[PDB]
Amino acid sequence: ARPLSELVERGWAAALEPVADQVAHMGQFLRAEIAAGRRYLPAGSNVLRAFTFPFDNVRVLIVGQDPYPTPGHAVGLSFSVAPDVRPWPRSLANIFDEYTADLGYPLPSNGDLTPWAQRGVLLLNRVLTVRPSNPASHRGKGWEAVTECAIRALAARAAPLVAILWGRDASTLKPMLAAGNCVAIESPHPSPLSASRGFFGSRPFSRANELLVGMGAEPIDWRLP
Ligand SMILES: O=c1[nH]cc(F)c(=O)[nH]1
Ligand SMILES: [Cl-]
Repeated sequence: ARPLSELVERGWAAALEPVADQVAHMGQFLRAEIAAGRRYLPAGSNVLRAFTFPFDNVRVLIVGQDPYPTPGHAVGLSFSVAPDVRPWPRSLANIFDEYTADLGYPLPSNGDLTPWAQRGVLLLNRVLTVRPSNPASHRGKGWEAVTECAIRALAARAAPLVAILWGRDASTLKPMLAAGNCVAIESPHPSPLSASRGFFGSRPFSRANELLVGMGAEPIDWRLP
């Protein structure tokens, strides 16, 4: 029970100012969900976690759909799990197969993507909560304006940005991001169902670095332990 500035990093609090009202609304929605006896993921204190790393250092945004639907998996950073979670969700296993294929680094030891978030990657979902076992259950309930505002804010900075958009809902952001300082990469989602359609082979990590370097920005260090 805090205002924006307390929920997110200082730069993000400034960026998300237009949606402070909407964030408060979403808190009221989630309260109502609990009152009704429906659950949501991730934990309340993690819902805005992706915005707890500096808005200024963001260079890449990875965007997915909505949080993992299995309790114990979603932690407020898209695609990430806690470092003691295994087996990994299949989407993450597929992401890590593409990581090794693209970059040649060893398979990660765990599924925690916190290093990426600490290095300038925004790990966003288009929708920031979900009911358990019910993927896409909070689509259309008010998060989209919040995540739109985030993206537009990033795209408005006088800095290079690369977006990696995984799946259909993320793909909706592409036109928003398209001024000349912003470059979006789009592919099918890494989940098993969709990955065969073009996630594998997409080389998003090396491509995003080629793009950053070509715009004069530092590349991302993608290495995971
Ligand atoms: O954070 C997420 N986990 C799983 C997904 F499939 C997705 O889109 N985002
Ligand atoms: Cl529920």
